[PDB]
Amino acid sequence: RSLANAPIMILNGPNLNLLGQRQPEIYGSDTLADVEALCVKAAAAHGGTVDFRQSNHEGELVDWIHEARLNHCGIVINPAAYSHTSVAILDALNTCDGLPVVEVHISNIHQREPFRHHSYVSQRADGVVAGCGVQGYVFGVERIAALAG
Amino acid sequence: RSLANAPIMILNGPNLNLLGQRQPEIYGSDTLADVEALCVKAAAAHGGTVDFRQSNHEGELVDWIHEARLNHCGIVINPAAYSHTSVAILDALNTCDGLPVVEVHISNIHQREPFRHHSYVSQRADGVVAGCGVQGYVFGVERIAALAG
Amino acid sequence: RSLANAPIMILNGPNLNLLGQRQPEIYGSDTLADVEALCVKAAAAHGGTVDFRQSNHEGELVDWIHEARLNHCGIVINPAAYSHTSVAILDALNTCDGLPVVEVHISNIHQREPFRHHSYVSQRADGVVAGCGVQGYVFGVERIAALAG
Amino acid sequence: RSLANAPIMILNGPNLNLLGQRQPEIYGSDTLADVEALCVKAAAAHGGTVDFRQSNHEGELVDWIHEARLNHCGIVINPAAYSHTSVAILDALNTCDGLPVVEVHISNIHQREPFRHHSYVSQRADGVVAGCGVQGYVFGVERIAALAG
Amino acid sequence: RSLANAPIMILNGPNLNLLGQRQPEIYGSDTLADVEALCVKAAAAHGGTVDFRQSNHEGELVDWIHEARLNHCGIVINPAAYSHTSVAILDALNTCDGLPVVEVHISNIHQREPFRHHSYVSQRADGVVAGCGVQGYVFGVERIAALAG
Amino acid sequence: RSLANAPIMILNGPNLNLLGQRQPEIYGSDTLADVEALCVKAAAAHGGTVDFRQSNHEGELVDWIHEARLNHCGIVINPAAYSHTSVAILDALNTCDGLPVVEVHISNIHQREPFRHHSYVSQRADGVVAGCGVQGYVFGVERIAALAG
Amino acid sequence: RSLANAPIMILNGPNLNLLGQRQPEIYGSDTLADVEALCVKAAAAHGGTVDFRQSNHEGELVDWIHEARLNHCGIVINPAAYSHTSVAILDALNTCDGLPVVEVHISNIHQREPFRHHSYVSQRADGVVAGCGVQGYVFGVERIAALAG
Amino acid sequence: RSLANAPIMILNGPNLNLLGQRQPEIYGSDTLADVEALCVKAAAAHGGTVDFRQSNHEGELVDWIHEARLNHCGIVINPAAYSHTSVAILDALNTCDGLPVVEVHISNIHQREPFRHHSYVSQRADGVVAGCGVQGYVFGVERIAALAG
Amino acid sequence: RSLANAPIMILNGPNLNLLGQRQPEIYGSDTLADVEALCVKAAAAHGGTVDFRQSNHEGELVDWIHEARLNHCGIVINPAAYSHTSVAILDALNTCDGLPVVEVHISNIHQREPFRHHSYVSQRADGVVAGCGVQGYVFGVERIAALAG
Amino acid sequence: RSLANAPIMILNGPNLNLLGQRQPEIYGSDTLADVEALCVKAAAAHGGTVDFRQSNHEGELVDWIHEARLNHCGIVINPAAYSHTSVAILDALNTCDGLPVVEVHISNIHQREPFRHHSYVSQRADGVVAGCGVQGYVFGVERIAALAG
Amino acid sequence: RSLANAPIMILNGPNLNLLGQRQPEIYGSDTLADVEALCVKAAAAHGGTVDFRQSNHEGELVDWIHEARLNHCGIVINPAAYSHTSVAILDALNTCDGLPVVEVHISNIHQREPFRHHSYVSQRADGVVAGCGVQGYVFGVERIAALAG
Amino acid sequence: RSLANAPIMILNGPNLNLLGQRQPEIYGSDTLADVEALCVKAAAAHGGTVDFRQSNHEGELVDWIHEARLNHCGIVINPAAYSHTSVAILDALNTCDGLPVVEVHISNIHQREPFRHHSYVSQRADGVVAGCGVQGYVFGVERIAALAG
Repeated sequence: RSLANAPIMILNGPNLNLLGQRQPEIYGSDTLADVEALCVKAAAAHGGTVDFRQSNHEGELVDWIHEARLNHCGIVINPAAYSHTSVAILDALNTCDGLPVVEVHISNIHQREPFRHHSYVSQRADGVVAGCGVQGYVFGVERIAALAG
Repeated sequence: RSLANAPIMILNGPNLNLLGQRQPEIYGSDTLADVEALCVKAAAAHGGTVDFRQSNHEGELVDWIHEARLNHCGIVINPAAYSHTSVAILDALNTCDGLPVVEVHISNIHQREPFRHHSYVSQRADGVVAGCGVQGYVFGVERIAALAG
Repeated sequence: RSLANAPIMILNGPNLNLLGQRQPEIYGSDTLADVEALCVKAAAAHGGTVDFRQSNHEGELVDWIHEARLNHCGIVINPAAYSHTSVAILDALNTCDGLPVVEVHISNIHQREPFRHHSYVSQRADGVVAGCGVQGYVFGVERIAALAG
Repeated sequence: RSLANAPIMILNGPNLNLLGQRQPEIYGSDTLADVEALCVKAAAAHGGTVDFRQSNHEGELVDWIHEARLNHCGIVINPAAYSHTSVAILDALNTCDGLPVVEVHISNIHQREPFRHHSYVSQRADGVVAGCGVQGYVFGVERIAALAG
Repeated sequence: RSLANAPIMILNGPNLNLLGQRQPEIYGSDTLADVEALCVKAAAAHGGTVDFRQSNHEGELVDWIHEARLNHCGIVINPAAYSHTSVAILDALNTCDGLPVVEVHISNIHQREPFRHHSYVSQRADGVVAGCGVQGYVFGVERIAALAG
Repeated sequence: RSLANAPIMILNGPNLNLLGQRQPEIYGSDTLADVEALCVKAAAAHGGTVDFRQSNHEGELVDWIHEARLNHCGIVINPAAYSHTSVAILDALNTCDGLPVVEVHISNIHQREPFRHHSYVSQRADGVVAGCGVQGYVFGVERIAALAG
Repeated sequence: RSLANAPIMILNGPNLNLLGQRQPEIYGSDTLADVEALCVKAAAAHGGTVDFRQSNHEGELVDWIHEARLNHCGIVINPAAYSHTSVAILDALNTCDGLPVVEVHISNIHQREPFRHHSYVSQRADGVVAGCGVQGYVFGVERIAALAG
Repeated sequence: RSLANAPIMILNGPNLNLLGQRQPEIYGSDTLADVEALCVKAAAAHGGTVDFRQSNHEGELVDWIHEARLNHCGIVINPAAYSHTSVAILDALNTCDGLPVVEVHISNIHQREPFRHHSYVSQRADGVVAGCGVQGYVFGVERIAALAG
Repeated sequence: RSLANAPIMILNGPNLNLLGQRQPEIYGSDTLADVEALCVKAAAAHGGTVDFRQSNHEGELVDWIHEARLNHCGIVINPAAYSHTSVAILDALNTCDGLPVVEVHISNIHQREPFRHHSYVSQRADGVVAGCGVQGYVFGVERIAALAG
Repeated sequence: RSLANAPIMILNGPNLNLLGQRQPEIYGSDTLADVEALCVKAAAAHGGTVDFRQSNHEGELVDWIHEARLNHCGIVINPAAYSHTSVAILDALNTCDGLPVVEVHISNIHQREPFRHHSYVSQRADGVVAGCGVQGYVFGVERIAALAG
Repeated sequence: RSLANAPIMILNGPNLNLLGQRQPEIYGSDTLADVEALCVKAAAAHGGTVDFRQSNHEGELVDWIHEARLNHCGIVINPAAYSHTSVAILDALNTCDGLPVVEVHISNIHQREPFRHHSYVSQRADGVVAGCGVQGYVFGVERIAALAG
Repeated sequence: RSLANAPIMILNGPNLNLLGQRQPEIYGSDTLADVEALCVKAAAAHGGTVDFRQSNHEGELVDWIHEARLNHCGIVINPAAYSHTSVAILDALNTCDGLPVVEVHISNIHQREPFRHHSYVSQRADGVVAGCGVQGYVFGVERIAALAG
């Protein structure tokens, strides 16, 4: 499946629904909607499309990964807190044999608490982008573009 | 948001629906309905109300936290098993800037298995009560009362 | 409750819906439906029945465990990835006093990554069967048969 | 020994003599004297009395626990630093067969340095209250009132 | 080699010679002889035979594994204590290229002491059966019968 | 201070002089020359220039870090093996107060050996990009442009 | 200093004054007064005397060690909880160059909680006796007699 | 079986056949024949006898424990190296229900390499004596005497 | 408080009263009195005085720390064994807001046993001087004079 | 003992009987017989002899080490699996005062499973050769020749 | 050999060249030139001289240590980052038999990140001075002066 | 490349320049010039040559490793302290596809401090020789001869 043939799946994990609605001062101002638009743009430039979703539920993300698996040209995923706990998410991505996956984190997890330093997703992800702000999602889109074609 | 303005959210994690229905001998005789009533009563003494919920799903508890964040004056939470596994509930509670939070554990988790000794929730909670029985929910209510007022 | 009174609950964790639809070469060719057929046949030989289910959601697995506790004669469970992460599913199983429970892994988890070597379910499970293929579910049913009678 | 029969021992560890005399801004303003009053008041509501003490010496706290054993209806203890270091006081409490014991920490030790995360006293404490401020000693007295009657 | 061509080697580690004879007198408990009789019948159901042995000596077990490598159709092994200490027994099993191996533990080693949670045999064994009682041996014979044919 | 004022330092650690001259089959085909060219172009798009350097010496990398501190508008660094051992390069970066740093790894270090899972530089870098191939350098550059402007 | 010259110092750490006054059923019936009398008799058999003491205070124990060092022919110590926490007692014992020291525990600490498995006193003690009951204190005396002569 | 009924088995582990034959200067001068004579003497005094044995084989020590289990009044054991590696001898000792057992080490193993600090035998042994020299075996005989009567 | 206003408190932990009285060969010849003289002279060179004390009691060292906090210009402390165990002395020193504190060890603790490598005092002390012999006390006083003025 | 006075003992641990008989492709083709011949030739060149043995039994290797201590000029040992498990072999080599000992491993243990990275034998062995194939035994004999000469 | 014969070598590891040029507010104002001046002064007072150097290169530091070994009377060293990572610098100091060495840290490393708590140099250094500011360099020169004379 | 075609590179890490110049009594008398001779000598017997180099600088060893990769027929390397610390020397060796590498340590590193137990270079080296003295470099030259031809 190519970029032209199918969309890029963009998945966002728990609490990301509240992006840019917390402390517009300490946290950014961009919202999940601003982020999605960043993706549409980025994908468009390469003649591609995206399919942008967010969920707080472990199992629902598993379901979307299976859908991606059969119907999408790659996955850009920010597992958010499930990055550090979900073997389930990791196993679902392991079934996507041959599919480009890029993992993205808005903040530099490596500067945070020690329990965030490890990500189950990072053993399957082809690339991992961390602490590049919302710009990481564009980087994620571009990397899929390159890999997918 | 005050105790008179809005209710206190009392969230209950997995398996607590079966409270008191196991071995009325080794475990208590009190039910989730008994706990709810202990909470309604303790809050009425301070002129407030509660909104009492239980779920076995992590993401649903996350959703309820986001709810509380905009609509309630505090959170009493017994995360049960998710206490030890849920970075997602911790992140959820972290979006509740300025909102009092008290963690309650019926049993004394420090006397149980080592995996029970750590809670992700305790690093955000203002207070943690453990091993005081269902009475610890009344404590949790009293504390929310003092912080909110 | 006997094998003649109530069915055996067989529960399957995340990702098992894709069983046998991956790399029919590296991975087997039996589907979840094949497995369910195998369990019905083994139960029938003992004059019993099975109730066969699968879910990607941790909370839904817990609910099904609560049900079994009141309506089934035993549990055969492949927690998949949740074996390694879910304290919740263990505490659910822990309410099943006196009920037989056998944990089954299709692959030998002890030959894979160190994080799969530990299962929370194995401390409640009466028996644990790993790396015996889909045949391990038949062994599960026979064990339940023997414990239930 | 009942609440109407004998006093509640309230024991306070090292450095607590300086409670509220440090930085009235970052630390509270309540003193060990204000806490005793809170304690006396809570216990009078249930028709009981308190015996309130404080010492910097491990051995002296061990001496006071042996006394409680013969003269008191229960123990509310804030071991302070000795929580993390004193097997001696754990062992002293262990000789108090069937005596209600509640452990209190004014601050939420779970948010402090890792060495403060474990307490030897918690494995004997019937309950543990941390992070509830000086109000925690109130909860302590209440819990003892419920256990002792 | 087929079951028709050669027996299944059933190896029993140290202390198993005392199976079922610990005091006082629990009626109807199985002895090592009982297990041998169960094994003979299980293999006969599939047209096969068994060569059932037991040893207290690490080195003899190794010798018997070398024997099986050339004369037997598969191995069922209850290494007992040696499961946790014998790299030598694993290294012997590793010389048995292609040969089927199933490790059997009568008790659920995962509910006992932490040192018994790891088995060296388990990294070679094709399948591991724990805490299915003496019935686990019959599961071990059935698995060999399926891998052999 | 800015992209138009001063160049971007791009620093390459040890063994990167051999980029693309190894097994043009298992490893890429692009050379450091190519990468440098990728960087020049990305920079030019934003009207900036790069100052691309490589070295096998820990101290030389420190020296170079101090130079960027006074004469460059940001740093992109791939410290290669020194990511996991070099506290001195971390401390050098730490002197570069307010200067944007981005760490690039060609390969996904989280999929490799455990000793490569930690990087000292990661606790100073604003962002970290791993496993996106040479393309990550370009990301590094694009991010420096954004932080710089 | 010989056995005929000076007494054997017998020292007893915290909580041991309560020996035999707990659960005459689960714990022994023997009191510290019974122990002292066994020590006197043993030491007499060898023409020696004893100086038997108990304290709940770390520092007083260090004081008596310093006394023994100059006035006694040996030390039998049961340090109780201080075995596991007291570097100070170990340092005190360290200044007693050439002096025979025997450590005694009534119960088999190796069968208890993991934190009682380690003893600071044991790297200095010539002999360690554990789980031999109060008779162990007689073993202690006899070893001193043999070491002093 | 009493002391007047049956002998005390005294088992000796590997390499002890060379006791006192090494560096009569840095190691003692007593031999295994001298230790045997001490034990016969100590036992006779209480009207008992001993069966004194040494082997370098793990398996033979397990055989002998099985023999003691039925024919002897208790076990004094110095497992030497096998103290630190043998689950099999621990498990043998575990079958000897109600049989008194004392562990003896000549040297104080707690002053040697960390790997000698843990003994598998210590979790079953009623008493452990260490670094009391050959006299420890006399201590062991005396402990059995008191335990058998 | 200035050096001209109040004395420097010089506190010495357990076993230091025996300084120089041990092996005048392996250990020095300087006594605690000699050390006190050295401290008077160092303070005097800066116009100041010292208040020199030693105790084998944890809780007394705390009392004296509380005393210094209100009556002295600084602390020089050789905690001895309590450096490795005393969270209480650490907490006492933490109440000394803005008071200069220096920690002194006569021997280089980093060359001794691993339990001696960590000091609780060092996380509060402004400086730590180790292995500089009794001269280290002089350095201590000189540092307090510099920080005090 | 020189090389002219006594043979060099070459000892081979468990499973080495099967040397060269497994997968002549993945494993070598050399057998234990080929190795002995390499060893006889190397010893002759230096005017000595060898005494070449192989056993699967820990305690026999122990017996043979005792023998060598009296009868041989040195020991060249390939402990195979017992390298990682036998404190008993180590204790045997330790009684061999003044005797040269070289440890040999055909494969480079440092590149296999982590439990293979440690050898109890390496802490007594004068030298350790690994990963140099059967040629490593030649080095072994050469090193003994240089030490015994 | 002596302070009069030869200079004191003073070495400074990486990034120390920037000393006092960072944030004159959070960090001191003294430069490496100011430190060299304090050292000269302090040595002159004892009729000695100093040879003050700084390097970012591990290997150059080793070369200077070799030099001092034959041409200097002692070493005062602030290894900076290399303290925590340089086995090579430790090994070079270890060649300097009988030569006095004092390690000095400007900040109290014990209060920073856990990877800074350990120094390879402290196992060789006779004394270690930390968190005494640039004054720690003066203490070092004094210690050297006392040790050299 | 062959032994006839190209030299064997023999690389020596830090501090080995002082080999035989320390304590001729505790350390050998052999110098790096003597080791070099033993290398030339061993290579000549097989018709080959050597290129013998020593450096204190990590990055210089890495440069030399690149050099060997294109011009030499193998590497024998004694990385000295960098064995334990240098991931960059490891990575250099990994670029040398198909080239025989042997690590040599003069001393038996397994008998010294724990930090010396692990070598990064051992995971790439074909063979590792330790504690065989300077003779080890001879074994290393021969192994290179055997693998190169």
